[PDB]
Amino acid sequence: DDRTLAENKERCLQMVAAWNRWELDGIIKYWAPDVVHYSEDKVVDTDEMIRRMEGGIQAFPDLHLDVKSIMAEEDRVILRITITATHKGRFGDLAPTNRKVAWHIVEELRFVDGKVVEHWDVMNYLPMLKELGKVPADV
Amino acid sequence: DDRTLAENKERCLQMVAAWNRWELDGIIKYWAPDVVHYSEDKVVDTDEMIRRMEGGIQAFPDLHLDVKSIMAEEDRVILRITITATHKGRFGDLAPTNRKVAWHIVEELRFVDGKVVEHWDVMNYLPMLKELGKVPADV
Repeated sequence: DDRTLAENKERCLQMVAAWNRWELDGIIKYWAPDVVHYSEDKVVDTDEMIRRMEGGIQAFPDLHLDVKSIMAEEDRVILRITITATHKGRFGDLAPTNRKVAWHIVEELRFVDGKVVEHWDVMNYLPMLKELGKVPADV
Repeated sequence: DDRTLAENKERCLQMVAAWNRWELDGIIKYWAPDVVHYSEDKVVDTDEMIRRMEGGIQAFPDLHLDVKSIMAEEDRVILRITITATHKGRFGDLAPTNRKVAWHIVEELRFVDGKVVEHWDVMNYLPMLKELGKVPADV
């Protein structure tokens, strides 16, 4: 059990290191073939999920995951993460602004036999949308 | 230690039930007098944090906290929560639309001797802003 918590946490920290080296392979290798992704209490198709990830790296090619807290109980792990980056790539049809941006995410992962079978996210990207002029500054 | 995790979880579920009857006293009584609130990696003054909570209830007087997951390790607890409500009170720039809204929050709480000494939140209210048309539907 203590062993289980520690090894699941070490897997999440490999996945963070993979994001930080910008190689989605180091992330996706930990996913079960039938992994389920949830965002906003809806299923996200795995293909859609990988396109979101590739889209993010492209817009924010220097992105860095700062793990503020990590927690494990039973087969789940939870990370509270602050992301910092520069807007150096296209972000949808928005041409690079080279502005420094930061936003906040929580990822909940469920492991069976060291594979991610379920993944839930809560992403606050409002601070980044504001800095890029994609939303009004007062919302 | 297993007993601490179980008691800290129950305190958090009692706070969620106080939100759900809109009685902020049933939340605040679990806080240390010198509790520190963090939002987007910024310290929020405790009395400010309460005015923010009062503001939410006024804009959304039927708001309901649905706990999707709860986890505990050491002296901390994390809750992943879906909020639902009707827009019946004025909301910043906007007058009541009576539209049903949903958004998503993660709360992380640190307890010493059964009192909250530290509180971090990550709130995605982008879905609610879209529903009230305060931001483009596509953003």
